[PDB]
Amino acid sequence: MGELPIAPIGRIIKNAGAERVSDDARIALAKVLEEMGEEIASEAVKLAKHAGRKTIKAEDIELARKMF
Amino acid sequence: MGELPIAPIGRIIKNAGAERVSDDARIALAKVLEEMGEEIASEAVKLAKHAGRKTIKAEDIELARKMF
Ligand SMILES: [Cl-]
Ligand SMILES: [Cl-]
Repeated sequence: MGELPIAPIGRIIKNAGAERVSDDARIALAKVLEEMGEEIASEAVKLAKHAGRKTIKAEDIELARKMF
Repeated sequence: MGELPIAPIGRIIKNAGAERVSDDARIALAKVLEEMGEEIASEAVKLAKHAGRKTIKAEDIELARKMF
């Protein structure tokens, strides 16, 4: 948790069509995306270990995302 | 799209327990999180306009996340 920088998150909300954005909404969306990222990456670690690898690959992320 | 920097995404996957991460998995998870962020923020813009505001607030992000 707390990995994403806040300035890029406000650009996500502006690019989605917001006129103005509070810094409290940037912190809220960063928390949602870091939680979703942790859930998908923990499934991807298990998929890589099931495949016999130590490296997480794109295919592990794509398959993990389909579990959600 | 393309708002999130790639280095913080690799920290999400390492913090979730990966030993090693390919730069192709960092690009893949960034794409997933930017898509989810756009969907949640577009719903939050509609909630703010329904409330009569031009500013997106934390409560708009939290309510939008419950629609997913
Ligand atoms: Cl490996
Ligand atoms: Cl306002």
